[PDB]
Amino acid sequence: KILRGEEIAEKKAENLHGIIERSGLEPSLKLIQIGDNEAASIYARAKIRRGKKIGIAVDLEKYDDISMKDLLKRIDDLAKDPQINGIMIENPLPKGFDYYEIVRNIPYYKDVDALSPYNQGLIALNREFLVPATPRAVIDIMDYYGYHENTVTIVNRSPVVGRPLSMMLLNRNYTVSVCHSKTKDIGSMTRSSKIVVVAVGRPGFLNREMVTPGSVVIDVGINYVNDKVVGDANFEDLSEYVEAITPVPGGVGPITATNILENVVKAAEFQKNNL
Amino acid sequence: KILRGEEIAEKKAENLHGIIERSGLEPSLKLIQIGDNEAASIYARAKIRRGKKIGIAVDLEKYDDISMKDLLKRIDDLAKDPQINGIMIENPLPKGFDYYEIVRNIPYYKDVDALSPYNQGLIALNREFLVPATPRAVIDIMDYYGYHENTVTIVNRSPVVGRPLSMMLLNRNYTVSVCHSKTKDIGSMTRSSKIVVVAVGRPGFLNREMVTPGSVVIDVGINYVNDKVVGDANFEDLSEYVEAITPVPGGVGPITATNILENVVKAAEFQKNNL
Repeated sequence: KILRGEEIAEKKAENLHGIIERSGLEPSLKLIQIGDNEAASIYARAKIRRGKKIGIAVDLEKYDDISMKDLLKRIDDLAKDPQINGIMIENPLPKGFDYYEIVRNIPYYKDVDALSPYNQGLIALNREFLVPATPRAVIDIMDYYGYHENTVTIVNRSPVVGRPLSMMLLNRNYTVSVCHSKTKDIGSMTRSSKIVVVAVGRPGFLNREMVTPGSVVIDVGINYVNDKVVGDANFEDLSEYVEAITPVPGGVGPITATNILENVVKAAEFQKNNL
Repeated sequence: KILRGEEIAEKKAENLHGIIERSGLEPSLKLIQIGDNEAASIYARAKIRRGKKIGIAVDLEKYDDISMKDLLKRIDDLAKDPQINGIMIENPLPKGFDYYEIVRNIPYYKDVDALSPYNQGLIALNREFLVPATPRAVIDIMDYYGYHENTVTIVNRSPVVGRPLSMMLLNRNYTVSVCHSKTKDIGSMTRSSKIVVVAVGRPGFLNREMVTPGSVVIDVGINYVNDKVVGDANFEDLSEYVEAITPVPGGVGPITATNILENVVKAAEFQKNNL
């Protein structure tokens, strides 16, 4: 009933270690950060920290200011270095820089954030290669707690969560509904699904009206309100009422960094097998 | 009441002509058929003919027998020729031949069928460039007959229909449910949406029990029964009940070949400017 993530991250990180030591890989991950955004920084350092434990060399390159032309050149150079298995740009970026523009210059087999068109399309086609970390984290919760072949309603249609997630849930036989700010009756869809995945960035959005007693809630929202991080679900309204709910922090959060590192291992292992 | 695609294809065909004149393109499409399949030849010849009417040069190459590794060569050969704007391989292929893996070797900006990873990924990212013909035809009829921003239930999860179509509908603000053979209660989902799209390839699948009077049925199924062709829906049974319904043949069918041609036009415009 409390869907925690850290124990799932620990298991994933153990077998990643195992997979590295086993097949001799020495995966390398480059992280590019522009600006000094504080969420990005914690996320970067978490990937360095778990990387150092798993056996993954993770390096951050911070730039106070960098031009498009320079940044594209840097990425192109990392792209060509066979010593670099994964490349990732941290978010958010400053205005004028389109993430999706930059990211398609990273070979799909190095694209560990897995948001480029090629990885997204491989998911659509049901031939997952690299898959993005939050959607992955959603399914990890479901795999590890025992939810299969259910109706799922996703509240979110962005390319980072909602869309790749619906394609990953279809690959695994779930029945899927996506709704969003243009759905006129969200409550109706969320109450009729076994699972609700919520990501609207809106504290208290998912309350008792939006779910039934059978429901399982996976809260992918991250809101910073009066000095604390909080999800999109009303945890205290819901915990006495739903079947299961991921807390925030402590739900899908702890898994994300490890899922990026999981893509780095897959990237490095495809490069070894295929060049 | 009755949602016909012929008028839509002619209006689209004229636009294609307008767009071809106004930029002096000579769009050029290659088609490849392996085998003697009846529906594939019908489809190929439709694109040739509608092509002529329109200003697009479409040329078909048949092969009684081709070696996988010469095919890859001729495809790479059509790729490097800047005089070919569009490449399409006709379905079905022989046993053992993987369509998706041949198609990866067409550059995405020539991939008029639009089922390769890169093009699927662009749909997901709401950056539509070339889109597959059937899902475009669905969105053509919805548009032409005035069904905008609705709830839609898709019964189908294949990369050729349900998957791109779910992403294209979400790009246009529809609320979207995808269900399939592992869904427990299909009718419960089909009844709760204003629009129902079916492509399960089972005659009389969709009947009164699975829709309501408010419903709009778009029938993408193509089945053979008594030699004739029939959809997935019970046309006789639904049309004094449902609000509007596509006939089969005559619904989405008539627009398909022209949607491939629209892709070739778009392919040519893109190439003109990018190279």
